[PDB]
Amino acid sequence: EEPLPSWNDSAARRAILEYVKSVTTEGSPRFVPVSERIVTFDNDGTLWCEQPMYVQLAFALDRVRLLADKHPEWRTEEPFRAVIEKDLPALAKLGAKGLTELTMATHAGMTDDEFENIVTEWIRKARHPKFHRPYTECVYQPMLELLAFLRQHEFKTFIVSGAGIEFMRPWAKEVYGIPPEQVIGSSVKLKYELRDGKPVLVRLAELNFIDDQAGKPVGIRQVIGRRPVMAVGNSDGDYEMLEYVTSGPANGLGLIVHHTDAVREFAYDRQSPFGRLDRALTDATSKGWIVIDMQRDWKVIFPES
Amino acid sequence: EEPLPSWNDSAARRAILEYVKSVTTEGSPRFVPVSERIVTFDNDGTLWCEQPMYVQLAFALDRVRLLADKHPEWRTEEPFRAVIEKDLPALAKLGAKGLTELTMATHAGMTDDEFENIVTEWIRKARHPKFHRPYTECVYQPMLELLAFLRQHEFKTFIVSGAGIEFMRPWAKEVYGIPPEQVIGSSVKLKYELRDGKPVLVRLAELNFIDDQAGKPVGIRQVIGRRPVMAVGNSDGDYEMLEYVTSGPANGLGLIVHHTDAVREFAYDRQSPFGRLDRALTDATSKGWIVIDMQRDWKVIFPES
Ligand SMILES: [Ca+2]
Ligand SMILES: [Ca+2]
Repeated sequence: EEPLPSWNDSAARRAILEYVKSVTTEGSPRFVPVSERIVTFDNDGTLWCEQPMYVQLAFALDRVRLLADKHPEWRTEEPFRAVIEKDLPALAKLGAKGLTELTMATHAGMTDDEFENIVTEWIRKARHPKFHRPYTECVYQPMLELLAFLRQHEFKTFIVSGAGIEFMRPWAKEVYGIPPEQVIGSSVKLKYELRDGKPVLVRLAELNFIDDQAGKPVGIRQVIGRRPVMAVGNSDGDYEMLEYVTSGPANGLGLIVHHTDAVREFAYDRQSPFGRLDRALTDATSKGWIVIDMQRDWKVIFPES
Repeated sequence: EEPLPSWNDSAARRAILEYVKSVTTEGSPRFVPVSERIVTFDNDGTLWCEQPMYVQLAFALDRVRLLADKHPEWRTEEPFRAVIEKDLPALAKLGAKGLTELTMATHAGMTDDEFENIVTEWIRKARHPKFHRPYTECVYQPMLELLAFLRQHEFKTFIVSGAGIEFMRPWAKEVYGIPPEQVIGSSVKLKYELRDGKPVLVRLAELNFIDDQAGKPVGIRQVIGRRPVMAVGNSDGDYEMLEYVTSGPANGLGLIVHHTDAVREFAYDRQSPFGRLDRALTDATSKGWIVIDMQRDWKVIFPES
């Protein structure tokens, strides 16, 4: 049909269409005013691919390798040692905090614009080792359809990710239709100064915020100032975001992207170092969280090139 | 004329109309794509009245008075002593940091929703000691017109204030047409938990962010992810915000609300404990900042009741 053409008939497609209709039709008992139609998405594993590692970790790896010729101490200092020796099991222990700390330690003292240029150049030159396309083409076509569908019904679509806010902001508008003011992520602190008479923001070697696990409802409440009426995630790091939206007196809709398709994408859940999905999957039924089976529910995974 | 009906012919009205036309007309050399049309306003002294004190300070005063029966130590502990003894000169030393610390110390341990209810009840019951109307009716009608005019031309209007984000969010949408996700302010840290099975955010006795002076470009860059193309302020605390927008290679528009009208509002600048305007006023000409003379440039100050 017209809406969600890459989605087969499934629990998830039925729930999405029913819910959006119910909250946007004047006179419906569940009608939500346009201004309150906030929906939050994780990025890694929800909107795009996160195997064999988080894309920002791939970026951090290349950056460390490029910088390593000035750092004899990195042959022994963690996590740089793991990065240099290509030790993927060690790197899986970083999490959101470790990933932003690694990025923080390697890009302090430069401006926001300098960092953006670095990210932009990397994300157009690097490619996925499996798909041999830019990482920004390893986005999920069915989720692009979902984003458009929601925006057509006057939802504001936000990203709420553990990844670095400034890693996603350079390309999220072009790729997802999501502007920088609707991207929430982990961050370092900034300092204002003038350089050559030019006002700039400079990155500090200090953490500002880690937007994962119980951090997600905090990031949402601080930045958006509203409880979202819908949320989509894929891992146990999304548990609190989904709960905040769906549980107690709130009656919002939560969905989980379940990676079940080893042929067209990757199959993983409870054992995965990246995007581990276990506790949230077990509790889905009791919470009313609707699970998207990628293998069965999506007609295509990625957009045509 | 149709646009800005409460604005007389003035440098400010000419600059606003010219600039908005220039950046929103297809084919103009200064055309700014719709997605980039970000404008930032201070609140206190820019959108509404801040004499005889910041409205949030009035709120904090009432809250301290209500709570004082449980705090024998407040007879000696500052700033509570000053609040109790009605010592306005001492209270003028607080600034944005002190104001948020005072609010932080008196509302820790309650939920975001509990705090919102407290603010909402106060702001509808309290009244300005001069105008004898709710503080939310002591907003500037010409600025309401400016906000509408900008939104009609597809600008996104943000507040960027030193005051508490959660003090403004309960009423800013109704009063200014600005939703919570477009309010930037000072804040305390939050913690996620469940209370009676209900997911909530709880206020901590810990500062998160102070959004004043050189903090304003930081708050803007972190939350919005964009340099605004226009900004309006009124005090020296807005200097960095205006500079960030107008100076160096950026060529945005900055305006300053100058309180020159003692008859219809308040007259103050260089000597005022609240909304002190001195360094920014002296530098306005050199920066290209356009000064709004309230006495001469505005046909009315407040909306009709
Ligand atoms: Ca994820
Ligand atoms: Ca001000």
